Amino acid sequence: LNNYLHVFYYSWYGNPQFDGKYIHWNHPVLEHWDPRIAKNYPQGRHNPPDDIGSSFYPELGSYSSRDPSVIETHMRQMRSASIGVLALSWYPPDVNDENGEPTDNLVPTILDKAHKYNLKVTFHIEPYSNRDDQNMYKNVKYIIDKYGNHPAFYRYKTKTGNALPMFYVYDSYITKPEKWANLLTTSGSRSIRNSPYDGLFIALLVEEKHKYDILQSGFDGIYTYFATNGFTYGSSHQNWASLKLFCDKYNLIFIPSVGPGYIDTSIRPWNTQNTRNRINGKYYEIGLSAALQTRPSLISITSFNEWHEGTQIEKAVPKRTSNTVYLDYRPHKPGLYLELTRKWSEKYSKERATYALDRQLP
Ligand SMILES: [Mg+2]
Repeated sequence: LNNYLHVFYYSWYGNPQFDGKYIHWNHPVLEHWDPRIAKNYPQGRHNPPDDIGSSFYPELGSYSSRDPSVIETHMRQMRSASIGVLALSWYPPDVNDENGEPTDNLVPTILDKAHKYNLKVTFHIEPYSNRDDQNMYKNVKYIIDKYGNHPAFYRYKTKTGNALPMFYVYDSYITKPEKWANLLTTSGSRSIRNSPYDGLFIALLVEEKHKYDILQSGFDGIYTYFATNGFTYGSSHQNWASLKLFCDKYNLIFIPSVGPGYIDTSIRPWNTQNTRNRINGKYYEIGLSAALQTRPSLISITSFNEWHEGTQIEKAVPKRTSNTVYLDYRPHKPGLYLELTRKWSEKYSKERATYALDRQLP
């Protein structure tokens, strides 16, 4: 099991049996800002179980995130892929993404099941409304207080010093560097540094210029998230070497994000430019290789189960309806992306052990 391979995990799916209605599977088709364009594309809410807001279809159907055997199945697959950590998409209590319901109440279950399969759970802080340094203090405190003592709570284990909680902060650039420094620098007015709520905060880098803002803010690392090679400066493989050089200089953890493909045209029909065909694993393996070549401290996978953007490595099956041929992993099996990850996890795990200075060869 690889403690340095993280995967982004979503717990926002619901169905009639466990949630009293469908959630997320019935995603609306998103409206292009220009109405002259939007009118040429589909409109309205997908209708599960046969019509869902994904280009692929899961082996578990249009499942519920709070169905305990779904959570267990997911824990199995991750373990079997040799992924040690799930980075759980997180919104504060009684808050949600605009197309979903609250999910913080499910965290205790997920931690218990992760523990059962000896996996760890870190937190992917979403851009909730009015997120700032002040309510980020409160939420870091909350997370560490409520879940910090749980045996599946993730901490990055340094060789010396106390192991630190990790927080991936999606859309960190929305908040100005001077606000972040209140929280993340040593002498900031609401500094968590050297406090019981310290951790490793990882910022999303989109554009190259965001590098400097990230330094000024006091973040401990960067990650790139997007599965589409070429969508952002950060998500382009060719820039990964430089980002790594930058992070090395400034003592930041570089965490590249690798995906198996991308397709979101079931909810963003206009966004065909960011589609990337999986070509039977080749796209994903080009990604993993590019990540490996930078000799990173951690690698992140986008994603376990973001079905809307088609970046999932979770088991998918062929499916056809009277108007839809879903994409699938044929001619390979539903577990293809799990098997490819297991391969590359083991390779990373072996190569990574030779990075450290104490391990360096004569
Ligand atoms: Mg160091």
